[PDB]
Amino acid sequence: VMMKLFYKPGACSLSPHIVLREAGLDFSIERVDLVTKKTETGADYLSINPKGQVPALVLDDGSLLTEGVAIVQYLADKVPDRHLIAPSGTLSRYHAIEWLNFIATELHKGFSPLFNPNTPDEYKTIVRERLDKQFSYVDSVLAEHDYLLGKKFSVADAYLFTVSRWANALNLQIKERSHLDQYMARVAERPAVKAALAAEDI
Amino acid sequence: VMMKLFYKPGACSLSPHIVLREAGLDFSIERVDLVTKKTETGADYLSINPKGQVPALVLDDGSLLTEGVAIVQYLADKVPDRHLIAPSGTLSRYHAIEWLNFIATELHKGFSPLFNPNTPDEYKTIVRERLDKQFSYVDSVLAEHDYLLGKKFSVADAYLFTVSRWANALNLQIKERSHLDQYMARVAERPAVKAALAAEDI
Ligand SMILES: N[C@@H](CCC(=O)N[C@@H](CS)C(=O)NCC(=O)O)C(=O)O
Ligand SMILES: N[C@@H](CCC(=O)N[C@@H](CS)C(=O)NCC(=O)O)C(=O)O
Repeated sequence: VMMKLFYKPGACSLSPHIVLREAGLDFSIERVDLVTKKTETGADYLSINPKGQVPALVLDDGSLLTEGVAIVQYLADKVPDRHLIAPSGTLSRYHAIEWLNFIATELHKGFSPLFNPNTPDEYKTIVRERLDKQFSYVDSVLAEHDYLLGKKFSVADAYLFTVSRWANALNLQIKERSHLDQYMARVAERPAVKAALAAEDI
Repeated sequence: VMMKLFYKPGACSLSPHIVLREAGLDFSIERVDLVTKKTETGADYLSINPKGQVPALVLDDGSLLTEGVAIVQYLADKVPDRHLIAPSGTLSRYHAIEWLNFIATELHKGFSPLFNPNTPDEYKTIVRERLDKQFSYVDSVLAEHDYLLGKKFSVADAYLFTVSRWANALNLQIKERSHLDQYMARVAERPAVKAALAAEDI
């Protein structure tokens, strides 16, 4: 059975959406309303992913895989000739896992208060301040090489690109950002990235 | 030359501390003050880890590994005879990665606002309600087999055990916890876990 990605336009599921197109694998996509927990076909989303989140990926055996970090590694390992991630058993792969975790916990989850309407503006200010330093730090790494893990685009870039879009949408102040902005411009040119954004009607 | 772990007692660094002992690897440990950013020996911690957090592992080549999720996988892969995680490329490995990410992003990072005095009280209430649901979800999974990933103890259990201790220290409300509680008692009886806790003076 063909892989299916459950997504919501602009959410963190854009990351494995980009990876799927970079990978060349066959897949379909299915949009989810995150409030109603219904998919675009009317189906009950909690019946599919009990965690009620995107992304979730239906594998070719019918089983479900959740968590962006797990999904992009699963995909990249499926197409080793495309080198979307360092091979397993290498120190480089542990560094990739390191950066994937940083993005997931410090960038991605860092945004959570900003997307909750019940969050008092005084705290949002504090939260934005922390993200400033986190992205500024990322900028300092992007000063040393073209992509996050080095000279080549990787699944970690798909994830970073995705959450960096949120920073832009929320007009996040970022102290050091000249390399980050140039990087965002570079990644945005990739045909797979553009195809992902179009398919999500962005 | 042997591996060294930077840690603070009962912090998330307890997780790889446990894994090191479960793994039977030779290693030393070294404590870190998270305010002054000074190790127990004098050194500047920001020199060592610029993100200024524990855990951080010093590998044999002298290099540093950060992010607990990366550290525990590195250690597990080093001792396949101990079967502390499924081997790379297997579906079971992706489910372990999935759980590790859930623990890092949904449980671990969920605690951060609760320990921070700048968090508004009503945001803390929202966070507690979410952790109630997330731990209750974990509890329902633990009804199915002895440990988190199946019948065998794994690095995901070291991590889960570590963050669940915080739930207990805060007396967090968890609606379905009968399986979680039995699990916690079982894990706390493991010789490696006792030695970790004792070495950290807890
Ligand atoms: N730990 C999950 C977090 C996924 C996540 O936060 N998804 C958001 C979209 S950005 C979501 O689905 N929110 C809906 C909800 O939490 O109810 C992962 O890393 O994949
Ligand atoms: N993203 C890191 C988070 C690690 C972390 O938050 N460590 C805490 C201890 S529980 C810490 O060292 N805090 C000190 C600080 O933030 O300055 C990881 O997943 O390993």
